[PDB]
Amino acid sequence: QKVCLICGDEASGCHYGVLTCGSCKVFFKRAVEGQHNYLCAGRNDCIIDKIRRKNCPACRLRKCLQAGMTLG
Amino acid sequence: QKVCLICGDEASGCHYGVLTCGSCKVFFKRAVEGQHNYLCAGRNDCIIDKIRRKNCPACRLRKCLQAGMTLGA
DNA sequence: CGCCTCCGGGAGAGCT
DNA sequence: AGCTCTCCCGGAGGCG
Ligand SMILES: [Zn+2]
Ligand SMILES: [Zn+2]
Ligand SMILES: [Zn+2]
Ligand SMILES: [Zn+2]
Repeated sequence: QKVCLICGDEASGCHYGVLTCGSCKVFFKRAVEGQHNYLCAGRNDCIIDKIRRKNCPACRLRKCLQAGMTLG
Repeated sequence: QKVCLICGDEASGCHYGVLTCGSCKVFFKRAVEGQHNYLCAGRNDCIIDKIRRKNCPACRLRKCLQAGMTLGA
């Protein structure tokens, strides 16, 4: 069962308001809080799945917000 | 692995300075911050183990303080 | 990044 | 109507 609304990988539970895997949970916390510089080199449409997750952090962050993920 | 120095059930790790299970963890946090009104019907030496934890919160609370559990400020 | 261990705490069950 | 206890998630720090 257990599927992450962001990357399709196995979800470990509901994190920051959305059902996600472990890696997407910590990717998000780091994206908000830390020093980063993400820029899409595509059209802002990038496919986000387990194999291509690392390719476009900008699109990975975009999908997170659009699913309503947030901090405290 | 890992005993619980207070009730002996099974320890998940160290909580508030002492190696304890999860139920003692949350019992202690609540015993301090709450209106509690616990008192012993024994001689204040009651045995505290998994089967008897619920008998004497007063003594269970004393075992925590004797093991040095605290929060602070 | 992706994963781990460790500790704190909220909340909804369950038990008299 | 309180206590009690497991389940779940958040944050920090470490490591490959
Ligand atoms: Zn994911
Ligand atoms: Zn992109
Ligand atoms: Zn215990
Ligand atoms: Zn007693």
